[PDB]
Amino acid sequence: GIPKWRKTHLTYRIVNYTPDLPKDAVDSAVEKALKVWEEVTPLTFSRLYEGEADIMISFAVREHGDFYPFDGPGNVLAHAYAPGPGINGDAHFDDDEQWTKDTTGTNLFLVAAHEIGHSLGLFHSANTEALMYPLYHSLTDLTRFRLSQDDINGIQSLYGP
Ligand SMILES: O=C(CN(CCO)S(=O)(=O)c1ccc(-c2ccccc2)cc1)NO
Ligand SMILES: [Ca+2]
Ligand SMILES: [Ca+2]
Ligand SMILES: [Zn+2]
Ligand SMILES: [Zn+2]
Repeated sequence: GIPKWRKTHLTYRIVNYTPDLPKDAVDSAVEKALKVWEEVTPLTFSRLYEGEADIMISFAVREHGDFYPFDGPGNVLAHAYAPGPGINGDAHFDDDEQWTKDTTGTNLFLVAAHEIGHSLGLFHSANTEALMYPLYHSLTDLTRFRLSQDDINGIQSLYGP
């Protein structure tokens, strides 16, 4: 049990969207990803807009010159930060892509969950069922989507025993 600067309560801010799909896709994805950890660990969060909350989820169009420019439908889709004094819980989403909620392309729900897990203080895992797996698995089985012992231990080290 050792979370972000020992803080149990983290605030998140939505500063991203999707040009392809509706706003339910992006807003609910961030919250479902944010709360997917809430449904697994006793973490506390709040969604606001002030200026900059703990976790800041922003969009990144082709002018993405902070790490990698737009790649279109490439294998890369997002990047996030966690153990930092400033970049604490901050991520970016490739705007130039087909963000979808049904796995029809760039699953923004799975990606957000994976990005949120990163921002919370976790890196990559090894199990194929793990939400923190280094590969976006085209798993059409959204009825079997869940957290696994692999990523579970990762978030457990953060907010658990
Ligand atoms: O993981 C990433 C981005 N990627 C590079 C990792 O090598 S990726 O290839 O775009 C990517 C995207 C999504 C997922 C993913 C999403 C949901 C569940 C499991 C994996 C894994 C990698 N950033 O933290
Ligand atoms: Ca891409
Ligand atoms: Ca931050
Ligand atoms: Zn970026
Ligand atoms: Zn990752």
